[PDB]
Amino acid sequence: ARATAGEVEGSDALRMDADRAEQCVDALNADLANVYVLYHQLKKHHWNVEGAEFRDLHLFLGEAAETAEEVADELAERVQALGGVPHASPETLQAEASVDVEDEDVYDIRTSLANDMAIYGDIIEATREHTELAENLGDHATAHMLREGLIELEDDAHHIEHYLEDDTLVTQGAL
Amino acid sequence: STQKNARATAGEVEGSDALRMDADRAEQCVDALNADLANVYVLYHQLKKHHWNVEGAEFRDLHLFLGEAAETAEEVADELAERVQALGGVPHASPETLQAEASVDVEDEDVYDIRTSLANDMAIYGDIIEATREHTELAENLGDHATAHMLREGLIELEDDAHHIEHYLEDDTLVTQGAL
Amino acid sequence: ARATAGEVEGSDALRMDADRAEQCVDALNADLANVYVLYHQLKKHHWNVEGAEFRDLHLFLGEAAETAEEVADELAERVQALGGVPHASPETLQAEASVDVEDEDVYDIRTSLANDMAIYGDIIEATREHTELAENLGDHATAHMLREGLIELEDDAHHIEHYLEDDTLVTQGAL
Amino acid sequence: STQKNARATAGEVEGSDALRMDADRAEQCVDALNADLANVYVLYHQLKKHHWNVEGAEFRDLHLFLGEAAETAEEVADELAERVQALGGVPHASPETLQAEASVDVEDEDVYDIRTSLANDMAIYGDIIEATREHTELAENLGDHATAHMLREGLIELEDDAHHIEHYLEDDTLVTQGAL
Amino acid sequence: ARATAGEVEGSDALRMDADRAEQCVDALNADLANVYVLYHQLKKHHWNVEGAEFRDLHLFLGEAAETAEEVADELAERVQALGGVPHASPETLQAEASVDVEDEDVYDIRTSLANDMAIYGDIIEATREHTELAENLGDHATAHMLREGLIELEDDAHHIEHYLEDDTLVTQGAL
Amino acid sequence: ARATAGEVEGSDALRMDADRAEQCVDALNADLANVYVLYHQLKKHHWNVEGAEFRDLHLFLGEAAETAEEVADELAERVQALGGVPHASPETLQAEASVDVEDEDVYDIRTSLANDMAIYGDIIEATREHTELAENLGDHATAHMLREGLIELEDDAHHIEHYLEDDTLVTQGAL
Amino acid sequence: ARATAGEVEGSDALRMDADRAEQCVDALNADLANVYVLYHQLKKHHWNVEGAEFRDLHLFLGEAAETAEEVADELAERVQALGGVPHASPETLQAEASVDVEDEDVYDIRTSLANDMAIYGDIIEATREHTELAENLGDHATAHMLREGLIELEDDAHHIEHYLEDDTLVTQGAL
Amino acid sequence: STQKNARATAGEVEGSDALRMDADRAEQCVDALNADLANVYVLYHQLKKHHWNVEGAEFRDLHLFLGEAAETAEEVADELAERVQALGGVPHASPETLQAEASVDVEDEDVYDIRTSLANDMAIYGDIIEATREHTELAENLGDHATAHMLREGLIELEDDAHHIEHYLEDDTLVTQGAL
Amino acid sequence: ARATAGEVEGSDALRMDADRAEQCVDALNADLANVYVLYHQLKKHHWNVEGAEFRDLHLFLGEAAETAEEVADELAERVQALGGVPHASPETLQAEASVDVEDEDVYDIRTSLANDMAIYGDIIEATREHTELAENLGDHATAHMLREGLIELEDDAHHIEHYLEDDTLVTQGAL
Amino acid sequence: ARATAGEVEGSDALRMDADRAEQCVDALNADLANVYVLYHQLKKHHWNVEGAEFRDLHLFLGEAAETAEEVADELAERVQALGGVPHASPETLQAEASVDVEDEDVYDIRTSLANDMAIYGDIIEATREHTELAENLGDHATAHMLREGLIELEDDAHHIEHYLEDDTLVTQGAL
Amino acid sequence: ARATAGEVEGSDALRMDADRAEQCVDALNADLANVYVLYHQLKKHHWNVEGAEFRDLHLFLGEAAETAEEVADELAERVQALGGVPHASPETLQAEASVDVEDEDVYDIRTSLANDMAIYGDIIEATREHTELAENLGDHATAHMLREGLIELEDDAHHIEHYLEDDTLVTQGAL
Ligand SMILES: [Fe+3]
Ligand SMILES: [Fe+3]
Ligand SMILES: [Fe+3]
Ligand SMILES: [Fe+3]
Ligand SMILES: [Fe+3]
Ligand SMILES: [Fe+3]
Ligand SMILES: [Fe+3]
Ligand SMILES: [Fe+3]
Ligand SMILES: [Fe+3]
Ligand SMILES: [Fe+3]
Ligand SMILES: [Fe+3]
Ligand SMILES: [Fe+3]
Ligand SMILES: [Fe+3]
Ligand SMILES: [Fe+3]
Ligand SMILES: [Fe+3]
Ligand SMILES: [Fe+3]
Ligand SMILES: [Fe+3]
Ligand SMILES: [Fe+3]
Ligand SMILES: [Fe+3]
Ligand SMILES: [Fe+3]
Ligand SMILES: [Fe+3]
Ligand SMILES: [Fe+3]
Ligand SMILES: [Fe+3]
Ligand SMILES: [Fe+3]
Ligand SMILES: [Fe+3]
Ligand SMILES: [Fe+3]
Ligand SMILES: [Fe+3]
Ligand SMILES: [Fe+3]
Ligand SMILES: [Fe+3]
Ligand SMILES: [Fe+3]
Ligand SMILES: [Fe+3]
Ligand SMILES: [Fe+3]
Ligand SMILES: [Fe+3]
Ligand SMILES: [Fe+3]
Ligand SMILES: [Fe+3]
Ligand SMILES: [Fe+3]
Ligand SMILES: [Fe+3]
Ligand SMILES: [Fe+3]
Ligand SMILES: [Fe+3]
Ligand SMILES: [Fe+3]
Ligand SMILES: [Fe+3]
Ligand SMILES: [Fe+3]
Ligand SMILES: [Fe+3]
Ligand SMILES: [Fe+3]
Ligand SMILES: [Fe+3]
Ligand SMILES: [Fe+3]
Ligand SMILES: [Fe+3]
Ligand SMILES: [Fe+3]
Ligand SMILES: [Fe+3]
Ligand SMILES: [Fe+3]
Ligand SMILES: [Fe+3]
Ligand SMILES: [Fe+3]
Ligand SMILES: [Fe+3]
Ligand SMILES: [Fe+3]
Ligand SMILES: [Fe+3]
Ligand SMILES: [Fe+3]
Ligand SMILES: [Fe+3]
Ligand SMILES: [Fe+3]
Ligand SMILES: [Fe+3]
Ligand SMILES: [Fe+3]
Ligand SMILES: [Fe+3]
Ligand SMILES: [Fe+3]
Ligand SMILES: [Fe+3]
Ligand SMILES: [Fe+3]
Ligand SMILES: [Fe+3]
Ligand SMILES: [Fe+3]
Ligand SMILES: [Fe+3]
Ligand SMILES: [Fe+3]
Ligand SMILES: [Fe+3]
Ligand SMILES: [Fe+3]
Ligand SMILES: [Fe+3]
Ligand SMILES: [Fe+3]
Ligand SMILES: [Fe+3]
Ligand SMILES: [Fe+3]
Ligand SMILES: [Fe+3]
Ligand SMILES: [Fe+3]
Ligand SMILES: [Fe+3]
Ligand SMILES: [Fe+3]
Ligand SMILES: [Fe+3]
Ligand SMILES: [Fe+3]
Ligand SMILES: [Fe+3]
Ligand SMILES: [Fe+3]
Ligand SMILES: [Fe+3]
Ligand SMILES: [Fe+3]
Ligand code: NA
Ligand code: NA
Ligand code: NA
Ligand code: NA
Repeated sequence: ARATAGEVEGSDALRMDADRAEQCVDALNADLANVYVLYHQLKKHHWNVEGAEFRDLHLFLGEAAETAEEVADELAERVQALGGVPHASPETLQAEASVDVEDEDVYDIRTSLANDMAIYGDIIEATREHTELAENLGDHATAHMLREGLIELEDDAHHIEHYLEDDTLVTQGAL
Repeated sequence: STQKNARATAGEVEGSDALRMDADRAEQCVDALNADLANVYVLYHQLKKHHWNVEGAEFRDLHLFLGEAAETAEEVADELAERVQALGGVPHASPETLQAEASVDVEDEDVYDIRTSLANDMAIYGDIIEATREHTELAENLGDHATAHMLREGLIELEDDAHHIEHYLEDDTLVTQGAL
Repeated sequence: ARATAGEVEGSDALRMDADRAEQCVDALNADLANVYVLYHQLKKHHWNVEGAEFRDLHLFLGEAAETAEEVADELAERVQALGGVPHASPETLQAEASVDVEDEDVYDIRTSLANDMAIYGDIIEATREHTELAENLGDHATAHMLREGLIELEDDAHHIEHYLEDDTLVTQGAL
Repeated sequence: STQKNARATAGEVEGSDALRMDADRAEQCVDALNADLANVYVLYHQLKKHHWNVEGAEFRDLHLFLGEAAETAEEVADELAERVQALGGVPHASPETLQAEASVDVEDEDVYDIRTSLANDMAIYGDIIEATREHTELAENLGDHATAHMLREGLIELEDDAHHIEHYLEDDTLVTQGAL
Repeated sequence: ARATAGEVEGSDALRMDADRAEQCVDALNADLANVYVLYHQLKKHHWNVEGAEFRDLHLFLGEAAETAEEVADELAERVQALGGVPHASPETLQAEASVDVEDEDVYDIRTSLANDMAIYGDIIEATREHTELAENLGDHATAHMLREGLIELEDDAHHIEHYLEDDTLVTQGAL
Repeated sequence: ARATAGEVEGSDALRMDADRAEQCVDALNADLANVYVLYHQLKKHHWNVEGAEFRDLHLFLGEAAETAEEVADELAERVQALGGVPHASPETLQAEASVDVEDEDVYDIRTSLANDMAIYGDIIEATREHTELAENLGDHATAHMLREGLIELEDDAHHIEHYLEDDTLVTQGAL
Repeated sequence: ARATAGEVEGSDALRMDADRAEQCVDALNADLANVYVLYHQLKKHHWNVEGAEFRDLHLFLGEAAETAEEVADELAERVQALGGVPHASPETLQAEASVDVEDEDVYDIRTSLANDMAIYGDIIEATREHTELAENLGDHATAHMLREGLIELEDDAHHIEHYLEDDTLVTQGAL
Repeated sequence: STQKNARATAGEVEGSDALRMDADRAEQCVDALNADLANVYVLYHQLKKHHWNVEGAEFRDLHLFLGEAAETAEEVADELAERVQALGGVPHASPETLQAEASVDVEDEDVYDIRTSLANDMAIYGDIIEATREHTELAENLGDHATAHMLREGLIELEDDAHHIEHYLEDDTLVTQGAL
Repeated sequence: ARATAGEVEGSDALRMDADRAEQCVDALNADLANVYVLYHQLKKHHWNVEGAEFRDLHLFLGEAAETAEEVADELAERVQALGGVPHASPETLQAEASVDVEDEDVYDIRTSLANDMAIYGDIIEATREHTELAENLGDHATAHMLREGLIELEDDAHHIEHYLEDDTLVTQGAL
Repeated sequence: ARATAGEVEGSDALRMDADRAEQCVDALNADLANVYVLYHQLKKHHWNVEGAEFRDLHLFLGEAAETAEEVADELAERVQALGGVPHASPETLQAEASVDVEDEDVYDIRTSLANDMAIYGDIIEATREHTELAENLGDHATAHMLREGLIELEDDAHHIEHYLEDDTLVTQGAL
Repeated sequence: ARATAGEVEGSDALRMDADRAEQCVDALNADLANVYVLYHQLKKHHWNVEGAEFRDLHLFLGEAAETAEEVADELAERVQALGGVPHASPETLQAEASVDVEDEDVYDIRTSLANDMAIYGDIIEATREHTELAENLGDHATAHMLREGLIELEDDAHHIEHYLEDDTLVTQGAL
């Protein structure tokens, strides 16, 4: 094997010592797992959503899934850049993830959306801390990246929050 | 023969020498295809109708969806009509002929709520979907792989639009009695 | 001061005398103010809208706001072309506007939308008259412009009207 | 509470559970942001004004520049307004409220030469630029990195437009007394 | 010869009788000549302009020339559509043109621009009348076209007018 | 729970009875799992690949990963269309997958590529059978889809096979 | 030499044994030759066509030539993928081609077009059989490819057939 | 000199210091180029004429072709005019001057069949093509490689449009006495 | 037969007499054949290349093949323009070609590339002479074309030369 | 002389006093020089690289050079904005640069790449400090810019580091 | 070292002997240096230009700088192609450049522009000779390239010449 899961040789090219590096690699790899299960959950809801606002949510969730995948790729590559070994197998990703994943059953859209909002929140708070950890460790590049992705994650979470709000054009009459 | 006016007569299927397709095999497809052309074209006009009329809370979402569905139907219809003409046949053309030759249920000129309308279109899709599955077999069997391939390509599209209508009708929503 | 608010020197290049000009400039400047408050109101609703049809309306209202801004730019520039001085400050724009603007509180989406439909209607009727005024004054260019913008304004108003209609996919069951 | 009309009241800041931002921290930002939203929006209208009126030899060059500057201001304003609403606040909306709440100097409805106008805008930019530098610190300190990041992103744009106006006003030119 | 310059057979396809037609064809062909000399003059100034605002005017005049050519094409094709024979040779075009063309000498930019503004004005006034003539003759298509082109011509004329205005960033100091 | 993992209600819209449907849904869902672990493995190699042909493989593996994701989306959506419930969680996906996934260690590029070629092969053979199963069950749509995706999968597998072939421009001299 | 013309090692990556493979490789390589002479003939007619419908045919034949080249590339690469060795030299291509190629003289357009229609027909019939051969050998990828190209070839042949039909806008009068 | 109105006088060629081209060498090119500018510009107007008038069975095909040809001529003309002005000369400008200075045959304002017209344009192309071949030599010889290069670049385009007209006039067609 | 291979009627439209013409047509037609066999050889290597730098060369050779085809089209059309008859059949093209074409066997990439470099060289030298022949015959258009194509051919030959140079990132260590 | 190298008048428009300004301008101008020599070195390697991975590195180094140029432009313009005078002549740039530039000889790709990695490292560390210096001086704009560019520089350095790693697809066998 | 500054091994691929080659490589390398200092000077003026026509010149000079960089890249790569070693370090480039570079002080725009016009002129004359040298040495490719770049350089120089001309829209009145 060229590398062993868990090891963090740092990077000479990036002038990042394995000491500072390991701190980020541990933070980043934690997020990679959470974002990737988020990815798979958003896909799930993307595939299953039904109802009156089905097509609108179908496209929204699709985009959200895509954003998650891009964010995940950014993390995984930043880890590998810092000399680490990013989580890879689906099994490892879920194991390492600290958020709540739904059992293989299919729930109504409000429940599902509500569950995703929950995953977003955890990832959003974990990420805010990691950017500080990065700015403090002097790793401005990683900090910058995290913010760039954070901005996207927060917009998707806020959208889910608006979908769940208590308003509508539907009137008891039209029912 | 050497004294007629029309270049071709509705119903006739001369086959094609270029495509190495004899009028015998050809006529079988041309009859299948022309049957579909009529159904898809009335489907086209119905989807347009609903496209123009849809109102309500999910109006804009459906307006765009139905528009796309109408477009797909028109493209599928064009593919059929041109495959017929390629096989030496004469594709149905006038609006009158198209509806007459169509075996699906078209709505009277009145305007119904969106669930009814959508439900009616799902019905038309189903008939076209089943008719098409058979026609592709008929084509693969007649050795006409090109026509078979085309039908599948279009079938895949038709099925996705029907499945979408099915999801619009499902019993779920973000709307809560509270928000009402 | 190169020009004074209220003055209309007309235009030699456009072969438009200050006499005919002032009639249009007064019509146009009246609309500019109405459209610009319309712009800010649409923005407001754009920012605040929440609920089940939130994202759909968010995008719609955004576009509507954009259209209003473009129409406003067209008016302001036609005014300045005809030798006039287009209203500019936010204060002047609201003052000069004859439509009803909402107080700084946030209302449900049906109320808001209903208020905008009201603003559209006034602008739509005012504009129909102004195009006649323009065709009559022989100013075909201004007339043409107004129609071009009118067509857009009417489509956005009609959309709001469809959002408010009494129909929906939502069923008492799904509730 | 369970008997009001408005969904929200100007001035109130409920914070955000989704963004894990408590109304305590939030209100500090929402007050900073809303202050800027007003300044940027009057800046927007002033830049438009100059965009519409500018005349002269460098007219077309400035016409395009000011147009872009106006656009940037509008985008920055949208970012602020939406960040406020995200943090549970209520962004200023009416033209009347925006000017009232704005702390910068707006020109009376008369039209001045381009150097005066430009000079006035440079003044508005400066105030917004200094106010913004402080607000980003306020945000980084309050632990709200997202809002901080946004402010910097917009700050970078605002500073480039202000610096351009500064170069337009500099004392140089290709024009020579001869050519006059 | 398939057709003779001066003849106007009208159009059966467009349901336009040679009687009504000839009235438009005479109006249109008059403009075609004016716009085409305008085209060549704008080109001339495009090629020759020099100075401090040279590149800015170079691009502007180029665009103006292009617009004129497009407007000319529209006229010529509308004429041919109405059964007429559009002026073609450079010689015929200038002869038939009623505007003032500069002798082959090169003048300063203010003089040139001033001359073009003059040509625009004549074309602008001639066109305003022709659209009425067209709407009255019931030929809405031709009327519509003329307005569409008129709008463009007026914007280019107004630009020239702003270039000539008495303002600048240049200060006696900087001189 | 709107649906239960394992259940296949078929589809009235698609005129597909739960009897025929379940046969496909079981075939498709089996593939979905294999393709999704393939996706994660290709990503892994995408992130880790190093060496002389690193950038070339980095881009290739990235595209391969993307194709796998698209194929997976097609499967999952065809399943849901046929009334089934597509596998979703990373945990479920790996569990349900019948191919060999690498432990979290990082191996040289030849080993990794060799392992992926292995996964492709199994998916390629399983897919060939499933298309027959589909054509036989009269489900031409699903059959067609499978072929469309099969064509892509085979090209990516064949590319990996060419990377592993025994040829190169490198000469003992240049070493 | 790395490979010998005629040999077909099959493909481990594509899980295709040299036994099944050779059957396709022989079919495909036969077509590659026919399509490539078709390519060169279409080019020839592309370069030489003259007359009233010259430009229309010039563009059409150009496109047809391009399609043929793309189809040829697809075949050649599928052959090489299946472990075979695609025909390459112009000499080998014509030798191996079973269709009728024109001697280096230039004929009228109807004759030429008529000759190409002949080449298309042979390629069209040969291809219909090869797709069956492929579906039967279980090689769905190759089958799919052939159909995709077949669809294009048939459209170009049908176009040539329409060019040769007995109709026209030309009237004895206009002559 | 220090009391004239025109910035330049038609006929004068001050050369160019920036381009290191003396009025002596320059005038030779400017005379060659300006001669072509006139021919190409009448060619432009003739191609437009035929573009507007062409009718018949191959009407749309020729309509587009002639339009493109007209466009190419205009671009070539612009290149010449600007190369002249670059070399210190004064390019012909008025429609009157352009035709006067042109040495090719322009049609009277009557409309002829397409074969005649096309035949006339082929004639204009030929003269411009031969004149241009010489001018490129004149330019390479005068050491003005830039002008030479330009002329070739344009020559290549002009020759392709002339050759197309030649193919339209060739004696072949798909039309058969039968179909007549 | 509208024309006979070998005949060169020149061109009245291009004011090129059959005397001068035949000299170019003989030069050009000689090149057309060489470039077209070059085209087929580059394709061959394009299809077969394998190894570590396989994908990089696959794309490079593909582009090279495309350039050759474009150059060939330019020649063939210039010949036909000058009243000649361009070589067309694959058989004729190879026969008329004076360069060395590989037998249908497949060689390692260094050998193949080395062979193409050889073909480029001959075409490059032949072309340099033909441009002089053209400038001398007063045919500047043909000369210009040849240079334009020559520039492209030389860049592709120089690229092959760099691929063969004795350098690499590969180290005995990494082996 | 409008300004003198070394002088820093600050900026009234940016509300930046010459006191604070000079601190940044000295930091930025130091970097501008380093990045610009980096630019020229990357170009050099871009032009000279040869070997098996030549084209891959040719494109990579080209992009890297481009990024460096953009970063340099950002610095130079930020300096000029802050009232300073950015280094300009090639002579001044190298003189003012604190990194190691290669003598005009050409070295193997590993040596060259290794040298650039060295330059990146110094620029990366210098930049990390300058962003702090900027955030501290209250100049958030300059700080933000530096991070944005830093992120890019680090990715290019990390790429060079991966090219130098000890792995490859090449096998002693293939040699 | 793989190569030594000053050496010119020519090129076997391009069939260019080191004898002929060295003549071009010496001409080209001389230009590369002049164009690259031109690049840096245009950048300088790009960054510093202020005044009324500031933005217009800012964009113009930016484009000019870009053109210079592209021309420089073309030279450097042609040199390396011909077996030479292109100048690389900023220090070497200025040293080898024969044109006048401004000291690090900032001058008014007319002075600066005037200085650049001077650099253009020298490069323009040097280039005209080098193309002849190339056509004569039989190196048509290099000759062609030089002309292509020459055409661009001359247009940028001519633009600077128009900026400096004695004309303007500014009037003593407006002052
Ligand atoms: Fe994705
Ligand atoms: Fe994706
Ligand atoms: Fe990636
Ligand atoms: Fe990235
Ligand atoms: Fe690494
Ligand atoms: Fe970003
Ligand atoms: Fe509607
Ligand atoms: Fe359509
Ligand atoms: Fe369509
Ligand atoms: Fe069609
Ligand atoms: Fe079709
Ligand atoms: Fe037919
Ligand atoms: Fe398809
Ligand atoms: Fe919102
Ligand atoms: Fe907007
Ligand atoms: Fe505007
Ligand atoms: Fe406008
Ligand atoms: Fe004005
Ligand atoms: Fe419009
Ligand atoms: Fe304006
Ligand atoms: Fe906008
Ligand atoms: Fe906007
Ligand atoms: Fe917005
Ligand atoms: Fe936003
Ligand atoms: Fe909210
Ligand atoms: Fe950004
Ligand atoms: Fe000029
Ligand atoms: Fe034009
Ligand atoms: Fe036209
Ligand atoms: Fe038109
Ligand atoms: Fe007509
Ligand atoms: Fe229009
Ligand atoms: Fe249910
Ligand atoms: Fe990587
Ligand atoms: Fe993806
Ligand atoms: Fe999907
Ligand atoms: Fe899908
Ligand atoms: Fe679904
Ligand atoms: Fe989908
Ligand atoms: Fe479903
Ligand atoms: Fe497909
Ligand atoms: Fe397909
Ligand atoms: Fe092997
Ligand atoms: Fe091609
Ligand atoms: Fe091609
Ligand atoms: Fe290929
Ligand atoms: Fe392919
Ligand atoms: Fe192989
Ligand atoms: Fe396809
Ligand atoms: Fe016409
Ligand atoms: Fe044009
Ligand atoms: Fe043009
Ligand atoms: Fe021009
Ligand atoms: Fe030009
Ligand atoms: Fe001049
Ligand atoms: Fe060119
Ligand atoms: Fe003949
Ligand atoms: Fe291959
Ligand atoms: Fe090609
Ligand atoms: Fe061609
Ligand atoms: Fe060509
Ligand atoms: Fe030809
Ligand atoms: Fe061609
Ligand atoms: Fe010919
Ligand atoms: Fe070219
Ligand atoms: Fe060229
Ligand atoms: Fe060597
Ligand atoms: Fe000063
Ligand atoms: Fe190179
Ligand atoms: Fe660059
Ligand atoms: Fe810049
Ligand atoms: Fe910048
Ligand atoms: Fe600056
Ligand atoms: Fe810039
Ligand atoms: Fe400054
Ligand atoms: Fe950015
Ligand atoms: Fe950013
Ligand atoms: Fe290592
Ligand atoms: Fe650049
Ligand atoms: Fe660049
Ligand atoms: Fe390069
Ligand atoms: Fe190049
Ligand atoms: Fe080399
Ligand atoms: Fe070129
Ligand atoms: Na709803
Ligand atoms: Na390698
Ligand atoms: Na015809
Ligand atoms: Na000025």
